[PDB]
Formats: sequence, C-alpha cells, structure tokens
Amino acid sequence: EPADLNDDTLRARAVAAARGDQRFDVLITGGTLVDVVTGELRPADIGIVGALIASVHEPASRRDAAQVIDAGGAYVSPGLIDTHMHIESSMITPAAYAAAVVARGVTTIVWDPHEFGNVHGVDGVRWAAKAIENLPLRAILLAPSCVPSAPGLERGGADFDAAILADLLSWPEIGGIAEIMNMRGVIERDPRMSGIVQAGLAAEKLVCGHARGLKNADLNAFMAAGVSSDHELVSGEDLMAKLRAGLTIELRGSHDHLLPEFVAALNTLGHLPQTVTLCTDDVFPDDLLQGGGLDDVVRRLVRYGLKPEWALRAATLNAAQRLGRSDLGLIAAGRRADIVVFEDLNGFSARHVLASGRAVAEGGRMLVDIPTCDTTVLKGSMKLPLRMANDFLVKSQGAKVRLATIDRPRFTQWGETEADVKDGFVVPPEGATMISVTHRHGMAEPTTKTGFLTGWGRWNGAFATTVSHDSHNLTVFGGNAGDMALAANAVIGTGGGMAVASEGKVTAILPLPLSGLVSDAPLEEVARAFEDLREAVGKVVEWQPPYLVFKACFGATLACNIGPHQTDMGIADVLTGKVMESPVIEV
Amino acid sequence: AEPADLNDDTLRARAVAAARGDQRFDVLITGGTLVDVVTGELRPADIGIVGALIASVHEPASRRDAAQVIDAGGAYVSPGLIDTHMHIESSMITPAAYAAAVVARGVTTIVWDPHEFGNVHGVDGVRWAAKAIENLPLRAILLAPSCVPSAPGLERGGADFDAAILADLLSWPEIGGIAEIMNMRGVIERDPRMSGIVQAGLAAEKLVCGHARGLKNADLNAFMAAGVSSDHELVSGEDLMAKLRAGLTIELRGSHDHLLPEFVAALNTLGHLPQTVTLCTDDVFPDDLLQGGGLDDVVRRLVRYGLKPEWALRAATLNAAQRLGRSDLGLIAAGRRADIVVFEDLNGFSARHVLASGRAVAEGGRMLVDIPTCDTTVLKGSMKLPLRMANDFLVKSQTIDRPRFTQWGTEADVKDGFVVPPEGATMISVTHRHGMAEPTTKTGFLTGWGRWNGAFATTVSHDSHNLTVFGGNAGDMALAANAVIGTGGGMAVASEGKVTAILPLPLSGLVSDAPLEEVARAFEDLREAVGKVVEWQPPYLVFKACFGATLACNIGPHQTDMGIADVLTGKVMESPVIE
Ligand SMILES: [Fe+3]
Ligand SMILES: [Fe+3]
Ligand SMILES: [Fe+3]
Ligand SMILES: [Fe+3]
Ligand SMILES: [Fe+3]
Repeated sequence: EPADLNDDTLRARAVAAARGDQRFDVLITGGTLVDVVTGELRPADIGIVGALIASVHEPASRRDAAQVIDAGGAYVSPGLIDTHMHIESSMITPAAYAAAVVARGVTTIVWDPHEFGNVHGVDGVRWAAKAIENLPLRAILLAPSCVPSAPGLERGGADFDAAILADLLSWPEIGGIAEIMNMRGVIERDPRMSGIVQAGLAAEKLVCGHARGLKNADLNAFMAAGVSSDHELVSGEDLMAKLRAGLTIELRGSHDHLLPEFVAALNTLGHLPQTVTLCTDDVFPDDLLQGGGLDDVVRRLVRYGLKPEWALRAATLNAAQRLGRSDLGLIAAGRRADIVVFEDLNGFSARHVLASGRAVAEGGRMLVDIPTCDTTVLKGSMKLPLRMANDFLVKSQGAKVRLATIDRPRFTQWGETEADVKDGFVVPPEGATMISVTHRHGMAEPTTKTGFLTGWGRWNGAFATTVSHDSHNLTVFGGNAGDMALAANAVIGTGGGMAVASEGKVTAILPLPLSGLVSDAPLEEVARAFEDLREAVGKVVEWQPPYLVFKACFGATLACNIGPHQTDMGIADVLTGKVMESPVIEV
Repeated sequence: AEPADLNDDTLRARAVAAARGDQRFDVLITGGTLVDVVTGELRPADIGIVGALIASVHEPASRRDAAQVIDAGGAYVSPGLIDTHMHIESSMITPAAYAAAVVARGVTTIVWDPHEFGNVHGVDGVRWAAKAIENLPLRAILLAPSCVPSAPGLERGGADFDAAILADLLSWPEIGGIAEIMNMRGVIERDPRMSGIVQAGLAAEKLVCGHARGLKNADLNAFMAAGVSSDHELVSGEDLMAKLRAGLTIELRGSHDHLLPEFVAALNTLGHLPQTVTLCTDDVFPDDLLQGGGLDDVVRRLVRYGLKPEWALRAATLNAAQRLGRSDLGLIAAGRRADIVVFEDLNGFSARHVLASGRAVAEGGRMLVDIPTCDTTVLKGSMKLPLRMANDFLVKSQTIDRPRFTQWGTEADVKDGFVVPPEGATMISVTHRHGMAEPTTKTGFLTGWGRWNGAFATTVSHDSHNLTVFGGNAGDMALAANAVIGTGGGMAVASEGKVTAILPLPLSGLVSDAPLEEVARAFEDLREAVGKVVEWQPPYLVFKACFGATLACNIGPHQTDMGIADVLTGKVMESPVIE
C-alpha cells in the first residue's frame, strides 16, 4: 500500500468512472459530507471504484453503480485513525478487537504491541504482524522501544538492543518506533536509548514519544534527540506547552476528566492545530464494550463541547499527515475509500462502514468475517511452580528489623519503619500491604520478591495479576500470605490472568491464557468478568481516589518510574540504578 | 544527503547536550517574538542552534551559552519561507542570481518546475537545473517537467518527453516529483502518453502536481482520480473554494496580483486557514523579483490585502512542509533544520536575518556568503535559424479572435500574390527555432488586439519558446525578429523602421547572465517601449499576454510553429486561407 491503488487498470477505470463514461462500484447517496479540510457540513455523494474514491460530486447527479449505500439522514466521514494504542490492554486477541472497532467507524490503528513484546520478544511482535495481516482493520505496528523498561532493574521475557530495534524497523509493516518511556535515558544520552533513536532515524520512520513530566529544557532535549510525539498530557497548560513545542499530539481518552480542559484550551485557541491527533492508548474490556475505541474519543470530545468538525479532523486528516499516508484520512477523489457514515455528530452511531471500498459493518454489526489466528505460541506463558504460603513472607534473622517501605500510590518514595520478627519471617508491619513479585517468564529464578507498601489502605485479602506494566510478571497485593496464594495460584494455573482472594475463598477470576495478558473469549465475556473482578477487589480494600484506585494495581512494577518500585528483582529505583535485594535495612 | 544530514550521531548527541544545558549552542537567536505556526500565537522565545539543528526553543533570556548570538529584539522570528511551485526562468536570471534575490528575503526553499529549460534542451536542461542548484544556499527541490511539449503534434519545442523519460527523471534523488501536469484534457481521457507519465508518478512514490485551469466538477474529480493532487491556476474565490473542497493541495500564487483580494475574502469568510493551502510564486518577471518580489512578496501582499500574518506565515512554511513530506522544515521546533528568517515586523516582512542550515547567510537584505555560479555553456546558441524578412510575415493566396480566452473568425484581399491584412487585427508569427523542423514562419491573425504601430518579438513564449512576433506590418516584425535572433534570444520592440528596445536573452533565449538590476531595468524599459506601439486595454489585454499566446495545452485555438491549432479538435490548420 498505497501501491495497491496505483494499479493502472483500476486507475484508468477510476478516471473513466469519474468522467461518467463508466459506472462506479459504489455510490454513497444523500449524506452530509463532513468536509475535514474546510470544516463545512455539506451535501454530496461519493463514487468509489475498487479501493479508490473516484468521485466526490453534486448530490443526486448520478445513479450508475454496482451498489448504492444509503446515507440520507446522516454524515459522511473519512474512517477514524487511532494514532496510539495497545490491543493488549483490552484483553482480547486482535481479531476480537477489530470486530469491536471496525463496526464503529475505526478503519486504521497504530498499535505498539510492547506488551506482547516484553512477554515473547520479537516472537511476540511477529505474532501481531501475523495476527493483523488479513484483517479489515489496517494496523500499522510500531516497534516496542524499551524492552524491558529499565535494564538491570527487572527481567521480563525479552530484551531489545539497537540492533533488534534496526531489525524491526526494517519490516514493511512497522511504521516507526513506539513510545520511548525511558525519557531520562534519551535525555542524558544513554547509549542503548540513543542507538535505538539513531536507528529510528536511519530508517526515516516515526519516532514516538512518551513525555510525562517533561518541561522546558528536558522537553527540548527529547525532541532534539529526534522524538516527535506525545500522549502524556496532564493538563491544559500541559497541552499548550507541548503544542507550542511542535510535538505531534496524541490526545487520548484514558483520562476522561482532562478532556474538558483540553476542549477549553483548544476553544480558547480558536482553531484546531494541524498537529493534533486522537488516540485511545489503553482501554479496558468494559470500556471498549460500553463506550468504544477511537470512536468514543470523538464522542466524548463532542460531549465536552469540542466542535465535531475538529474532533473528526483530528481523528482523520491530521492522523493521515502524521503517518505520511496521504491515501487516508480525507473524502476526496484519488484517496482511499475508508469511509464511515454517522447517524449524527452527537452519538456517532455507525450506520455503515467501508475499508478499501468494501462494505464492512452495517448498523453496528460486521458484514464480513474476521480471520482468527493461531493463538498457540501465546500459551504456556506461566513458567513457575504453584506458589506456597511462605513465598509471600520475608524470612529475616533478628527478632526486630528495620524495613525499607514503598510509601505512596503512584508518587513513590522511600520510607521505613521498625518491625517485628518471629520464625525466620518478618511480621507484616501495621498499615502495610505486601507487594510480592515473581519472575514468571522462565528467563530467571522463580523467586517471590516481597516488599512493603504504604498508602494503600487495609487489605481484607489479596489481588494477583500477570498484567503488570511493562514486564507483566506475576504481581500480588495483599494483607495476608494465605489469601496471596489462593490468589496467585488461581492465576498461574489458568495460564495468567487476574484473581481476587478474600478470607480463604477466591472471589473472582478473569483468566488470560494468552501471554497472561489477553484471552480468547468473546469480549462480552471479558468485560463481564473484568466488571466482576473489580467488584471482588472493591470488597477487599477501600479505594480512596484518585491515586489509590484499582488501575494502580497494574502499575506498580513499572521500573522506569522515578521512585522506588518493587520488581521481580528487588526494589528498583531508577535514580540510584541499584536494586534493593532485601526490604530489611538492618538487624 | 537530506535529511540524513540531520541524523548523524555525533551531531544529535551534541544537539541534545546543548538542549540539556551541558554544552553551549553553536548560535543563539534572542529577544525575538517567535511566530508559532502551530498555535498561531505570537510568542517570545529564544532559540538555540547546533549545526543544522534547531536544538532548543526556550524561555527568553534563560540561556546565554552560545558562540555567535544573533540578535532579534523588536523583531519576529520565523521558519524560512518555501515556494511550492515556481519557474526561475520567468525571472530571466541564473539560478544563482535568483537565489541571491530570495535568500536575502528569507526564502530558504523553492520548488522549481524547470520545464522551460526543459522544452528548450530536454534532459540536458533539467540536467543543468540540477548541476546548478547543487551548492546554492537556497534548497530547490526539482520537479520533472511533465509535458514537453504540451500539445504534442500540435507544436514543436526542443524536446519531447514520453513516459520512459519521466520515469528516468523520477529516480534522480534531486527530484521530488512530477511538475505541473497541464495537458489536462489528455489526463481526463486517459490518453496513453499522459497516463504513462502519471503512472510513473505514482510508481515513483513522489508528488504529482497539477495545472487545473478550468476543470470543474467531473473533470476535476477525474483529474484527481488519476492522482494529481495540487494546482495553482485559480480564477476566482469560488475556484479557491471548490478546489479546497475537492481536497487539492493549493499552490496559492502571487503572480495574478488582481485576485488576491478574492482569496483573502473567502479564506477570512470560511474562518480558518486550511492545512492544504500553501504559497507560491509561479512566474515573477525580473523587475517584480527586484522591486517586490520573491515568495516573501506573496506573504507580504496577501497580508496587505488582509489575511492575518499568522495564516500567511503558516502557509508559506508549515503547510508547504507537510505538502513536501518534510518534517525537517517549516517549523521552529527542537529537532528540525534551522532554516529561520527574522523579520523586522509583520507588515514590511523585512528580513533582518536569514539562517540556512546552521548558517547565517544574509543580514539586512544583503547576502553574507558567496553563492557559487555555474557554467552556462550548455545554454548557448539555442537560436537556430536564418534571418527573417517581411516575406515571412505575409501569407500567399491563389482566424483568431480574442486574447487570454480564445475563439474564431472573415475578409480581405490579395494585392500582388500575398494577402493584404484585414483591419481591427494584429498578426502573429511563430517560427520553430530549435532546429527539428523547417524554420518556417507560421503567420496567423488576432483581433481584440489594439492597433500596432510596429511589433513585438520574444523568444519567451510558453511552452515551446519558439520565436514569436505580433505586429502591424511586416518590416517591424522582421526587425524585431532579427534583433532577437541576433542576440541569440531575447525580446525586442519595433516601430517605423526602427528598433526601440532590445532585451538580449543569450542563455536558452530565456535568461540573461547579467546582474538582476540590469535585467530588470532592461525589462521596465522593454515595457515602456511596447507601451508606445499599442494601447494595453485591460482586463486581460496586457503585455504579459505576449508571452501567453502560444501555450497550446489550453482551451481555444492558438497559432504555433505548425499553424492554427485546437486541442478540442485534436487538429491544426496550416494556412487560414478559405478560398
Ligand atoms: Fe505512555
Ligand atoms: Fe501507551
Ligand atoms: Fe504497557
Ligand atoms: Fe507554473
Ligand atoms: Fe512555461
């Protein structure tokens, strides 16, 4: 592609159909064109010959067509682009995901498959390659950039040097490098991080950022490196500083509450800058089921009072530019017929969807089949014997010890406390929740590694998960060793996933046999089970928003974060670069 | 090697260092107000450069590091301007003269369709184009001349370009795509020879640019479905609007000064600048290059007529960079090429400084580095014919009406054994002069073309640049003809048995080798002079039209080196005798 549109036979026929001296293969009639170059709603009808949009012309001026799509009462849009996301977050294979989003108007995704990548390495990245080849969603894959995210602090299932990075960049399917989360590394000119960004440049493909926190000088350096986009917006002032820095913006929906901030900042700007794109980043199964993908970000922005002309412009043309794909994002002769028709510009119901000029969904439902793909190699990814009662205790030596702690959810910091020993096992200090983490990939000794958190409330039980950014080792939270094994073991033995245990009963399981991150069941099932498991864990611990909510359980072993974090190796602080092998400071 | 030149580990590491604040910049620009072409804001910032790279865009005055510190106080800072469609050749100077003229106004990239040399010397003339832009301070991104000549077998240039030639040109790293495709009716129809030329465009994975004068609706659609995506030929605001809506990239031209008011109004009217509007010169006569002139001057005029400078600037920079595929251009951000111009204000657009990759190359209005020249030898003696005589300007015997939009016509007599010309009407003479045909003066007959007391002859005639002479009587015509033939190309006015002005154009018959002063004086002075032979009665009837009467790729009937010639007949009439 776009080679596929350059075919002299189709071209020729397309011109001739455009000229009148032939019949289109499709006509879309009586819609209201959302003109994303001009911001007008304006009546017009579209003729498509094969994959090419052959004609954009006066409404009713034509009727010759091997088929006729009805659009009166409705809006005509380019299909939507999602410039950054992860199929893995929603806990379904890519096939599932494309039935859910194509159905809604999204014809192109740009997927960093770094979760599969950490779990299986190149092998996981080849899988996505395979998974999406015959799908009606175009997926441009970005090369996972930081696997693992902090070498020497943690051990996932993979490891990528520059050379592996040049390698993935040679694939035709790969479109650039994924969000570099080792920001400091890129800033102080780390040789691993630099070499990966050199390679991103030798290859003239996109180099894609994460810029959470960066201000002023630091940002300029990240850019100077070559990194050219961000999704980590924290505020309206945040969106302006990064726009004015000339970064391509990936406005993402995962935080619903910064949406109105961004809409205010854009509206006080007066126009929408052409460097704004839409993305979904990560969307749990539930959300995908009730809200949507990229369609929802359009939706909610219009609901927070962004004009639809802008939300869509950003979801389409803007997104095409960014990707150098000048076949997409816009309804015009000579471009691709990735067209979505919208009941209206409040709800964005999908009445019809095209991909490459074929009808793919009508009224919320697919009309074509989605190739499934052998999920085999994604299985068997727990490579550790069932966990025991004692795996969760810190065996130590005195009768009184001084423990290092992981004080504060999200914003982490060293703290300590005295605490009491008895039987070659620290007793958990009070006010303190264990985080036990255990190398599950077989790349490494199955040693359970236990730290003491604080700021996390009182644990009536436990919650285990092998989704844990970015190394997705087997990660357990609890306020008792026992409820910690009921919970871990329920996940090991289904092949990965999540469980809650309370008071000697497991109250909840969402198995994730593929990678320990996704599952094969339909999405209806997956959302149900994830809705349910949120309930269980709600009954284990009282959340105190924000910061001490449930999304933080997936996030605490994300070693590239400033702060101590428990990892399968010890307590990693990426500032010191060392790993606290044992939580006991002394005696 | 661009933009790989920006990608070098040794340079990147240093630029990051600078930005981080461990190493001094190679240049600071400080005290300016940055025109942020993303946000549309005017905003104070100071900028640091290492090498060719803008490394740091930061809070004013926070960094004094440096080395050389360019001053921008009381002044605005902007990325280099960029000309998404033009012709060095209509200016009548050497690429190095032109780069002198626009580099010193803040134009750091033009995109040149050199079809003009293209039709005079084929591959060789494109070949030259490239040998010459090679070391200039100006980046030129060459486009392949899509149509030499422009109605094949309707006329004759000095070359003939088929799909296999195009396709060759499109491999040259110096080439960015197919220049202005103006044989339109033959694209809309799938004529094989355009079609093969478009198709190589697409195979090439490079721009494909159009000339869409006139197409509307279906014809438009179909031009766009062959995959042509840009155009400059707009004839009103509604032509603006409609091509906008069709999804063309727009090459907003300054060369038709009289319509800028109309664009400015629709764009204001619409209410935002769309990201497909870009800006261009297209054809700038030498006196306008000097008085005005330059892509700068399209910015400057648009603003004078009421577009916001921000819009004007976004178009001239970040939009054209998107069009071009160039994320190293068009924007002042850390990570792009330090092509920057500091303008005194956003009225006069007065370049206090101009930086080109790393490097300051002009300061107030004058160049600060030498622009290397190029040998012109390939361009000599493209004049290949015998002196004419009044013979040539007469028709033997046993008819075009109207100017810029054309037509058909009638009566008169034969004295001797030659017609004696009608009345209300000037005679047109066109002679192949590139030596591929008999150099035989084909003679027609305009109307709604003043009275001519004398004649004008020119070897700059679009698009075959044959020897073209319009006049009241043989003799003057011959004396204009031989004046230009003599100089080896050029332009000249004749009256009453005398030559009143000559502009010599020894290279190709298109361009002098003299300084742009002379050439532009020689050229006002050429204007004065013709303006004493006839009464330019506008709208349309203007001097400029004397270069336009041959351009056979457009609707209506213009005379050419084989006679009088429709492209909506497909045919060419050899004499206009109907007895
Ligand atoms: Fe991120
Ligand atoms: Fe992400
Ligand atoms: Fe992740
Ligand atoms: Fe032109
Ligand atoms: Fe020309």
